[PDB]
Amino acid sequence: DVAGAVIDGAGLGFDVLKTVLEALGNVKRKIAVGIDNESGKTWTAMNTYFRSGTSDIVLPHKVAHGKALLYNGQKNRGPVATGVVGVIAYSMSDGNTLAVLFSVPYDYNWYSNWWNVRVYKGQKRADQRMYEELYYHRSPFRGDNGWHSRGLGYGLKSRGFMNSSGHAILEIHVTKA
Ligand SMILES: CCCCCC(=O)OC[C@H](COP(=O)(O)OCC[N+](C)(C)C)OC(=O)CCCCC
Ligand SMILES: CCCCCC(=O)OC[C@H](COP(=O)(O)OCC[N+](C)(C)C)OC(=O)CCCCC
Repeated sequence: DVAGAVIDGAGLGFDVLKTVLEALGNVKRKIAVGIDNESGKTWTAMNTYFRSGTSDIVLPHKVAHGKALLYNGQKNRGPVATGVVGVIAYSMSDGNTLAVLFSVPYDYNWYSNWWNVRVYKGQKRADQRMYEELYYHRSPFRGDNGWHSRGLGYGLKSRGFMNSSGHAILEIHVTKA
């Protein structure tokens, strides 16, 4: 149950993500991400894009049906405080791309937590344009400490939860529609 590892899908839950958060230690903005693949298809790491912050974790290479991937990120430790904001892309065995947005901002006087999930037709790389589409134009969800469900097309749907604070968790279950 460390970031960069793949666990039994059933084992993913809040406490696992809070354990991931806690290992990043004391930093004002960080996120632990859990994505449970019950899509009925194998995913293969494509990449992560960071609009703000970083991760030192390498995306788990393969996430089979029934596995969850664990991942994390944190703000930089430089002088110009940013948050942790980005997009993870996995290719699915159907030839399409699973994309996940997270946004844990620094200055909560102006911004709040957001996340999103979407399947892109075909192979697509996580990048600035994908972040923009996902943050500004694809009805992202609030990190409002509630669950949000959404049909993805392609025979798939998602159910996910993000909390509202600067120490963030994001848990997403991708299942069959
Ligand atoms: C305090 C007003 C916020 C102005 C908007 C902005 O771009 O600042 C937030 C920015 C990015 O903040 P971040 O929390 O990482 O993300 C804002 C959320 N997004 C990127 C999703 C819009 O953080 C900085 O660039 C620090 C200010 C520059 C000092 C030289
Ligand atoms: C007393 C402050 C009033 C509160 C400001 C506010 O409601 O924030 C709106 C917006 C936050 O909007 P955003 O994260 O872009 O919109 C959330 C909705 N989505 C995710 C769909 C784009 O922030 C800004 O762009 C301020 C720019 C500061 C420049 C100094």
